[PDB]
Amino acid sequence: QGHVELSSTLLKNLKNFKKENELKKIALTIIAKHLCDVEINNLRNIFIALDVDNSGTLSSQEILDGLKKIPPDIHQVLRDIDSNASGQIHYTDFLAATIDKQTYLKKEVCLIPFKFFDIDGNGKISVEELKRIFGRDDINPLIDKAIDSLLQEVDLNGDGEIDFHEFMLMMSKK
Amino acid sequence: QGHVELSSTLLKNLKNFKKENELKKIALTIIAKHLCDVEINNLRNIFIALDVDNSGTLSSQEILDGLKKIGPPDIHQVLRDQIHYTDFLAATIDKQTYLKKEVCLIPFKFFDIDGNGKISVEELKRIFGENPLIDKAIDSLLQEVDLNGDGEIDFHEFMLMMSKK
Ligand SMILES: [Ca+2]
Ligand SMILES: [Ca+2]
Ligand SMILES: [Ca+2]
Ligand SMILES: [Ca+2]
Ligand SMILES: [Ca+2]
Ligand SMILES: [Ca+2]
Ligand SMILES: [Cl-]
Ligand SMILES: [Cl-]
Ligand code: NA
Ligand code: NA
Ligand code: NA
Repeated sequence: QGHVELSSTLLKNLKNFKKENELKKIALTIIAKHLCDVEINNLRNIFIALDVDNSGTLSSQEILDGLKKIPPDIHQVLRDIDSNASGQIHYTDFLAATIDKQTYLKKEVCLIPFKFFDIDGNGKISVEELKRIFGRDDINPLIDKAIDSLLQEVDLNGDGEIDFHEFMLMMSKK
Repeated sequence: QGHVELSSTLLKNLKNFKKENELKKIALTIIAKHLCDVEINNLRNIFIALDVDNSGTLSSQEILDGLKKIGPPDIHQVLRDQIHYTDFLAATIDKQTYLKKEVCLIPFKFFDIDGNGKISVEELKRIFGENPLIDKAIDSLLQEVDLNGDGEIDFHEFMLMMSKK
């Protein structure tokens, strides 16, 4: 009542995606590819309304025209999309970046990327398995630094592996 | 062909292909045939690496042996249901690869015989090749895809059919 805030869940997630850790971003992409239309219905409807040229992708102009036809945080998102390979955000990546914890933060949902990452099925993501998510396990000191930084942040018990409880906690954060 | 990238949706896509509407299945088959090396290289590298007998087809044992070589009752179901190179490609390509205007315009234009921008019932009949069930299935497909109710499928409706899950 009076002057209030009805914040956009879709925009909050969209601006937060880039800054999420690299494991969470891939887990969110896997989740987005597995959720059915009933679970992402609001995001699908918005994407269709914005995708005026039916390209299956959104440009910065389509997103900008939507904030008009229908802040520094949203302006940075537009510049981040302009800077990527195609100058666009594909449907799947848009869903990954906009899906909310209310939808994804559930054991049944997070088990989808977790089981995929856990190659041997021992309930833990080893350093080798973790490296295999991002690139070839044969080829770099920058890769080792990124893995070490990812492990510090996620491997709470410091046993050099990622269990399901640690995976759920990381998925909830930020 | 030695180093490959396995997607989280490869097996799920293989299983769900038969369940897709018939126009989407043909559109994916046409798309699979046109996608450039860079787009299909990886899926081709998986197929070849799994095709141990050089028959240009994949057996139930071949797929299971591959997953084992790398390191799911849904996977066992598709396994019980050969698979040629083109059909494997059509059934494994993800939206990030096929859901692009330039890619989807290829089957759309092939289906749009008169080039008017819409796929008609008569164009649908030609795609699918006396039986009342054919005309019924075409009508049930048209009503699911024809969002504006004009009796025809435009590109917007075709793109929405292509992204639907
Ligand atoms: Ca677009
Ligand atoms: Ca493991
Ligand atoms: Ca741990
Ligand atoms: Ca074979
Ligand atoms: Ca036509
Ligand atoms: Ca129509
Ligand atoms: Cl269009
Ligand atoms: Cl059908
Ligand atoms: Na990271
Ligand atoms: Na659904
Ligand atoms: Na259209």
